[PDB]
Amino acid sequence: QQQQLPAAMADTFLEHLCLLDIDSEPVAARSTSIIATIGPASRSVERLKEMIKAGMNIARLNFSHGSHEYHAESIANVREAVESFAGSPLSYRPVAIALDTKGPEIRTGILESEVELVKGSQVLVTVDPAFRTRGNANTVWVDYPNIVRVVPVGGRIYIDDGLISLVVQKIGGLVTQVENGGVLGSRKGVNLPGAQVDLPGLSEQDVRDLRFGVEHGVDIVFASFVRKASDVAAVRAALGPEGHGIKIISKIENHEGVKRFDEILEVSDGIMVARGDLGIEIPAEKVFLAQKMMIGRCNLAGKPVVCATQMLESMITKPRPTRAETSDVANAVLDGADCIMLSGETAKGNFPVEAVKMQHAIAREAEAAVYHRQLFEELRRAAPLSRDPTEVTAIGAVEAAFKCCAAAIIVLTTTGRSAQLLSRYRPRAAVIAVTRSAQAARQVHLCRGVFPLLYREPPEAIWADDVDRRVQFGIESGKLRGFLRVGDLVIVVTGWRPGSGYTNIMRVLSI
Amino acid sequence: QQQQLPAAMADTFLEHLCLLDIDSEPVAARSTSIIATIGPASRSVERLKEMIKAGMNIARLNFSHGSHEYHAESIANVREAVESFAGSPLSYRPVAIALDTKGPEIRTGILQGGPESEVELVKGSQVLVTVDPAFRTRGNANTVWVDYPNIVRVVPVGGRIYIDDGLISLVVQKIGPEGLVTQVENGGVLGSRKGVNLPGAQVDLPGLSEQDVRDLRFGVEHGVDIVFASFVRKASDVAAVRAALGPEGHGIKIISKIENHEGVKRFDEILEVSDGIMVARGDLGIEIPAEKVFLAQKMMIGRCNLAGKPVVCATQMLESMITKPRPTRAETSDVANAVLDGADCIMLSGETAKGNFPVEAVKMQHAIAREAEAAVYHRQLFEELRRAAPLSRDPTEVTAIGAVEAAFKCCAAAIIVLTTTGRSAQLLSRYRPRAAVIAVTRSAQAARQVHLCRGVFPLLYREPPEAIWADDVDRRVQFGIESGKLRGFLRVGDLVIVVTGWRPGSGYTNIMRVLSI
Amino acid sequence: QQQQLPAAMADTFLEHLCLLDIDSEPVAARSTSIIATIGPASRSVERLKEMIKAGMNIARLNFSHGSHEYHAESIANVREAVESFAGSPLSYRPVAIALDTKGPEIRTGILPESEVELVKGSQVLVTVDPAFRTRGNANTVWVDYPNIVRVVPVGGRIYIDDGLISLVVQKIGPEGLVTQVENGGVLGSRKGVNLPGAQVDLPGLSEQDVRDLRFGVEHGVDIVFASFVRKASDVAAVRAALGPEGHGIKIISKIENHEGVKRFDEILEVSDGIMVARGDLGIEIPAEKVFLAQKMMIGRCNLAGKPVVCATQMLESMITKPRPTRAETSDVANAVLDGADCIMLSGETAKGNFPVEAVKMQHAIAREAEAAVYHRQLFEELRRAAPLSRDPTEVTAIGAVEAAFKCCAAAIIVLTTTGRSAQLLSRYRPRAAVIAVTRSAQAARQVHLCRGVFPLLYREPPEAIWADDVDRRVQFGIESGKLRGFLRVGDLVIVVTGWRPGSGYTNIMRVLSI
Ligand SMILES: O=C(c1ccc(NS(=O)(=O)c2cccc3cccnc23)cc1)N1CCN(CC2CC2)CC1
Ligand SMILES: O=P(O)(O)OC[C@H]1O[C@](O)(COP(=O)(O)O)[C@@H](O)[C@@H]1O
Ligand SMILES: O=P(O)(O)OC[C@H]1O[C@](O)(COP(=O)(O)O)[C@@H](O)[C@@H]1O
Ligand SMILES: O=P(O)(O)OC[C@H]1O[C@](O)(COP(=O)(O)O)[C@@H](O)[C@@H]1O
Ligand SMILES: [Mg+2]
Ligand SMILES: [Mg+2]
Ligand SMILES: [Mg+2]
Repeated sequence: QQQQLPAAMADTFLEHLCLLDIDSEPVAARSTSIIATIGPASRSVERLKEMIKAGMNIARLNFSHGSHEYHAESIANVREAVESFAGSPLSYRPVAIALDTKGPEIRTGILESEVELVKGSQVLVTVDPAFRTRGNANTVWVDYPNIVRVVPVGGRIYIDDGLISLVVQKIGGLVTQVENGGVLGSRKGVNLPGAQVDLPGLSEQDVRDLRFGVEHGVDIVFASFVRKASDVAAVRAALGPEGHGIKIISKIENHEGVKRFDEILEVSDGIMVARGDLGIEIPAEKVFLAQKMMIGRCNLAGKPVVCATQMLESMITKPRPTRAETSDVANAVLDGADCIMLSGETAKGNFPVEAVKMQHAIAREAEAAVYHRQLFEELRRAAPLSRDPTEVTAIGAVEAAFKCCAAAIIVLTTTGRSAQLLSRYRPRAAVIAVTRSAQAARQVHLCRGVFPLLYREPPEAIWADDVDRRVQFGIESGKLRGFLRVGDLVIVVTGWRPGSGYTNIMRVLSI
Repeated sequence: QQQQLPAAMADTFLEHLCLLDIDSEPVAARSTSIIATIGPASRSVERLKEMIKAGMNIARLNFSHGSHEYHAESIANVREAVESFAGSPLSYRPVAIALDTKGPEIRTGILQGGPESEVELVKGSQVLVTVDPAFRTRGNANTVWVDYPNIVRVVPVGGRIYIDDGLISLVVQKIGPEGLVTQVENGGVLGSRKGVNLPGAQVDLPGLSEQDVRDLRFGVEHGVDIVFASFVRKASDVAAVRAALGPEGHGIKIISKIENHEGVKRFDEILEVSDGIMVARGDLGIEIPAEKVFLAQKMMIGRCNLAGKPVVCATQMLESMITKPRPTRAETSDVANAVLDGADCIMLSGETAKGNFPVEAVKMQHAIAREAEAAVYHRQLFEELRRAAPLSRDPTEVTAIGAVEAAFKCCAAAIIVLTTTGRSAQLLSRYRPRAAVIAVTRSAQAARQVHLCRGVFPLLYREPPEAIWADDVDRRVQFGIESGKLRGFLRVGDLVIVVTGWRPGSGYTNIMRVLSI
Repeated sequence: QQQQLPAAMADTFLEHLCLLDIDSEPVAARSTSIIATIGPASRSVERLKEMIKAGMNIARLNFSHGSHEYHAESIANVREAVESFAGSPLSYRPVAIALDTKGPEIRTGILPESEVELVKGSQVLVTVDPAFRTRGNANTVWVDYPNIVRVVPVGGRIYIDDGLISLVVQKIGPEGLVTQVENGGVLGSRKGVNLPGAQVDLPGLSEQDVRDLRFGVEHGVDIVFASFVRKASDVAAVRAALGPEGHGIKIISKIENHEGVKRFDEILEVSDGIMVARGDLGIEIPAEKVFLAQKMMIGRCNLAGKPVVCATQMLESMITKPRPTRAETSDVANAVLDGADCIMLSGETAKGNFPVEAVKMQHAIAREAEAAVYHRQLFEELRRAAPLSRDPTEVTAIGAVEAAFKCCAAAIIVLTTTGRSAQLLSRYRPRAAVIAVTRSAQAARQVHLCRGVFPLLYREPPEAIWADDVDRRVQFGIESGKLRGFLRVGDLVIVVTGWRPGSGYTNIMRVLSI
């Protein structure tokens, strides 16, 4: 038997693990979405076509660098590559565009010149506007005046990707001692571990970039350095009434964010575990604790969570990943991540397509290895009772799919919500979501197991005929894509009237 | 909060028990069907109307006694009482009729003194069990004749022989050509033609008696809904019952009564070929040690729960109420624990057939069952039935498990299902939803027969089909809604799950819908 | 094959039930203690010897009726029967004596054995006029509780004589409550009255109760079943009446009415244990609800690690018949499965025609039911519900129960002075018998309240070296278990002892082969 089915009906998690079989081949479609970061290695139209075919679902624009015109041509190239497949609607794969904000930052001043900060020496952190350019071996200027007031005596300041460490010995600027020394250049990043950083939820650059995103029709914003619900409120307000339909994924990057996670998740559409900056702000050996916690809570809430950063790092230069990297991707999927991410592996590396292919393969294997027995039971016990017919129908459809080992659940959705409520219970069966909304077809990639199909045909005269035509579009797209076959059982989820919010019908159909 | 919902949301079985509340009042309709035995105390049309109103769901005809004409008048009176309520279709309660077979028997002989004569079997004395036809009418204090010759090859030295409902006990001292020389372990007064039980013995009786063949044909001829097959030891016994019912009685449900050691040990084989099971604790407690009966009961109900087939707990549940208006604490406990064990139906025998408080007995079983149904620990029960039920490609069963899951998700007041044969309602009942399973059907026999499944409330729809089939489906769903509203089980604002099919005819159930009332 | 072990290794409760086997024979000794009510049918020394051999562990004296001299005679006869077996120390069975208090009551008036019939469907006047005190008849009942006329509305029910007679109030007036007989019957003089759903205010201890508790202390009873406990103050009154000399007496609070059920937690907190007194309870609350109350209280008692008693009408038909009904066997078995530490017989042993047979039947059923316990889920839930502890006795106890489960130990042998180490073992419900060796005669009797504790009274003076005396007591437990059939050569046993003499220092678990 395939799909790790021999291990699926185990009575314990230990027995489940013991029964996993490297000869049990994955048969279902890949459910964990792949976010690929755009850069020189992944900007050309032909390369992006290759990456779409490889399995890329979300194109990420890192607004930490690059002009507005650079990102506009990035969007143009991505959209050209995506729409080259629009001529075959039954095979067209929607691809989302995500804007990753530069975010609030603390930077040192200008001293290609560099100076050495020696361990055991005294170094003054100053915010005097006069020191913008006068950096020294014992003097560091920062563009964050209120730094003087948020890092106590005994507090630490991290400079240049955590390579340099300073400990405040005396306050009043902040007189520090070099704990970990090194060579410092100009305008390097500063992190304040354990501190309440008092920067606004959005920088001015962030405001301009978000207006750019709205004007260019991006689907998702990965909001950097989110520490509280008010940061998400600021992002949402800057997006304005024009960007209300855009999904906001809050990036948790520092201690405050992790500790205030509940209030952040409550006001966000989803979460990104930004392990890079997190491993600068908190001890590296603790990052996994953060990851599994956040993923766990996101799974409970039914909201997407993205595991990010250095998943396949070695593939920046070599054609095959390390054993730790394959393990990390598989374990992110097993933790419960809806999406996995590649950064330098696709933006600048020498094997972007190969890295996408690797994440696809690992994710498929790991999704097949999920212990649906206990996972479903715990999601059932923790999700609160609900009188909303969409959620009632969703849990009934997932239960039915598990009962008959359905090849898929085909759901009609306008906004994506019905597919997301199906996915929150983590069915083994693919959730094929037929929609006329192009933006929803792109945004549902954030939810594990949702396979978007964009319907283009004009509405039929009789709504019931239109519903059935969309259902058959789901069937024929699944058949052509090889995931659906004659004789299979499927679960079909629809609603009793037109418009979003009225899903209330579950059907069992044979092909 | 009501319906024992605080105990329903418990994380462990112990906490569930700790959270039960005598002030939490039950809200769902009573789901465990009540079988009442018809007799002198419960034969008049008016009495039967009272018993229907009190909650009787199945009228049981005990063919151990009574002529064909007696049982025909019993059937006519039950049907008159049932149909007196037909004038209000939204409140009409179907009532099933079950034929309980006499079954194969072993009987003693007629005593020498004559029909109205008695002889004393003295504890500690020698008694010859003989099958010589010359002693047929030669019964005395030291010799008992039986109409079952092979007794001499099924009771070895050390075996027990029970006479008159277990009142007399014998242990075989030696075996020989004259018969079994035994000594009286339990003595007593013996009459003529008394019943014999052979505990632990492999009995060779046919599985269906000749009078049984005839009585089953009376059943088919009078349209009985269910047969309680007595003394089933074999798949072959129930197969013989099935053959005797013939092609004309193919729609009649066969409930096999397990009454001795063989049946309990052979249980799976009987269950495989039967529509359901009766735990016949009366004869069982003579055939096996009384202190073991509960084991058999919990085993059998369990397996029936596993198989999705009805199981009936039977006999002496409210025994003291044959003479008293209130039951003993053990009796109420027994009814409640029969519900908790997982029984679909409970039974009354002497309590309704001959007792002085038949209607009150029905009312007490109703009250207790309602409390106990509220006390079910649905979390673990549903999870275990899910884990034990095999995967299925039958759309009716897939729809059933999805509908029950949904009903649990929204605390649905009911699951409304359209069914022709009852099968869709039974597949819902097998997963034991807290929500009532309201089954709308045009089949009067199916409306009667679905009472065997816990939680199925049958409604007989009578209006001819609408011109458009979908309009007819919607009209039957609305009929279910209005019946539930009038009967107090549904109110405005409730959620219900609606289970339908994609085309007319039995076997095409595949649709579940979430609707607000 | 046996002790229902095939069902013991089940993965679900449903599968556990499916795996039960009537051919799987119980092998362990009977762990649920049996309380027998003493009466005319069970007062002679010879009869009591029969009942001890049948399995009686606790003798209950019902002080609702009978003089002090009568109960003294009961005590003397029970003790004579018990000590007649002391000549074989390896087989001697301790037996506890429990005093069941009369409790506060509401009673009808005096009509000696004159009787009147209250006919169903007739009119009956319930009066509290002191002029009608002695004028009871077929249409008039006087009651010694004046406020009855103010707490029973129209439609309210009044039960008379252990619930045998039922009246429903039709009209209320200055003369009293005009009622209709709902359930009729024969009424004697001064019969008990119950007011279901009424808020009745009665003293927590009567004067007769104080004297009866003094009698109990003076005669060395081990347990008091305190009747009609509704709040912690009632058990405090019982404890105070027992006085400084009766500090060692165990208080089992009888829950018999609505208030007791609602205030259960506070009562259990101050009590040694609980009796689900289903007789009065089933009159005080609706009959169809008693099982809820029962399963709740037993559950909480199991949660608390305190003994709980299931009582009344368990084998009622055996008052007149030599065999019980199927419901009665079911009731005993399900009381054991619910988690009761003790089961009880009342009229079945006090006045019925088959007292020894009732004891034997409860013994057989209890053995069968104990084998059918689903220890996997039961142990896991008790472990997760029991608090973490730094007390070495409780730590050792849970370790020893885990060990016994791991090797299917035939017994856990424990040395105990007060019974506490045995009780902490019992709280985790081992399949293995907890064999408790003690020098305390009173503790040997009292530990019968704890399921699975088999008390052995050690009589030999201490050995010179304390470790030798410990080893000798352990070997005494072993040899008693061998002679009584609970232990065989090749069995494994868990042995629980302490590092120094005196109660409270249990801290050692050892694995031994027989
Ligand atoms: O009180 C009960 C009891 C009995 C039946 C009952 N029924 S139930 O519907 O709630 C139910 C739930 C969980 C699994 C089940 C499996 C098959 C049937 N019914 C089940 C719920 C509770 N006990 C069962 C036997 N113990 C004994 C053993 C643990 C020590 C405890 C008592
Ligand atoms: O998941 P959403 O956004 O609530 O969309 C579900 C909706 O889709 C439908 O199935 C189809 O609606 P449309 O015809 O408007 O596309 C509705 O019946 C249902 O309410
Ligand atoms: O429970 P059963 O006997 O399979 O009946 C279920 C059937 O009832 C229906 O809902 C109604 O069918 P009818 O119109 O033929 O009565 C069918 O769609 C479905 O197949
Ligand atoms: O259960 P209890 O009352 O604490 O008794 C346990 C005690 O029994 C013993 O095993 C034996 O003590 P003694 O020698 O004083 O009887 C002690 O080591 C232990 O503290
Ligand atoms: Mg950052
Ligand atoms: Mg029979
Ligand atoms: Mg009492």
